[PDB]
Amino acid sequence: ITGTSTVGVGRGVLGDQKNINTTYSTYYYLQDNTRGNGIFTYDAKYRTTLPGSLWADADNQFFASYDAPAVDAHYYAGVTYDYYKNVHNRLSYDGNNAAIRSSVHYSQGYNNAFWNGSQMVYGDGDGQTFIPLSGGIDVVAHELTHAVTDYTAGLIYQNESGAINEAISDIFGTLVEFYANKNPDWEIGEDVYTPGISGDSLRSMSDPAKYGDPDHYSKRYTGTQDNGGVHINSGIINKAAYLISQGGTHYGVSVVGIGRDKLGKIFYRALTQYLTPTSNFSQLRAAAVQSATDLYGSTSQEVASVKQAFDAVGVK
Ligand SMILES: CC(C)C[C@H](NP(=O)(O)CNC(=O)OCc1ccccc1)C(=O)NC[C@H](C)C(C)(C)C
Ligand SMILES: [Ca+2]
Ligand SMILES: [Ca+2]
Ligand SMILES: [Ca+2]
Ligand SMILES: [Ca+2]
Ligand SMILES: [Zn+2]
Repeated sequence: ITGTSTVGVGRGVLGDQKNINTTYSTYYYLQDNTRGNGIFTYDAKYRTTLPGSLWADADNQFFASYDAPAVDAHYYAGVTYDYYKNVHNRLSYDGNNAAIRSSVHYSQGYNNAFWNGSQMVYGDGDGQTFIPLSGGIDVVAHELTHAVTDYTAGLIYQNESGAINEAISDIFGTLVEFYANKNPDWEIGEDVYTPGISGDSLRSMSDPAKYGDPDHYSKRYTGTQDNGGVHINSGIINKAAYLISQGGTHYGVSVVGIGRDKLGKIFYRALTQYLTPTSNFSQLRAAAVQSATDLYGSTSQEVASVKQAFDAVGVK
């Protein structure tokens, strides 16, 4: 909408106060004009018709319980935009400052979040498996990263390419969580998963097997559930990425860690210059090796560590 840029204040899903960029024209809207061609947050009103209504508020204060998922979807989309622009010189998901749209309060008891081809969509959860999913910065960044993937490598959402697609979203979701630097970890969704159980998470990148996901290619899922295991076999790539950054010895193979920033540079370059819609895990290894070679040189520690990490997870 046309209006003037304003700054509201509210409370997110976890109860934390934050400032949000809004737009005033009769109402205060969740429309942040400070980033690209805007970040827009919508109310789906417990229904499934999208996007719903651009979020309107009478007073620019967002402290109601109903407001909390919108506050966080809006704010964490801003952090994710900043990460891509400041760290990778990428302007929004399309590289040309496309408007970023999110809807919250999608459906009833909805234990998921997704990119629908055009926008991000967040359930509220059922209060048992999830609380409103936009409360996780890693979740928000995971969702926006699906848009980045779709505009770049285009990894088809099934089988190995789909597991790479998933892992890319978990990797960058985690790197955004570290960028914001509030309780960062290598776990996925811990802030919004299972409010009655402390210390768990939906997935672990450092130890995927803790939640039943494979940490070696010999343990990959080959059935048809979950689009051929896209949220399962992502553990193999998530573990490789964790090892590249943090190091470790895994199934007897030692990896020298090179840190998160270099992990992000390598995987961003692979995603945007080498991967294709049909890339498989072996092709991801080759893309990561070539990316590290471009950035750091063929004789570099970084190249050697990429090779060690893929060896450790059984991907040649
Ligand atoms: C980070 C996490 C909290 C949320 C993430 N959502 P996502 O991966 O973005 C789901 N997306 C999806 O299924 O898209 C299908 C599609 C394809 C095309 C158009 C529209 C939709 C996820 O890991 N979901 C997995 C869920 C919870 C289980 C039950 C399988 C474990
Ligand atoms: Ca208000
Ligand atoms: Ca965390
Ligand atoms: Ca996390
Ligand atoms: Ca929990
Ligand atoms: Zn995903």
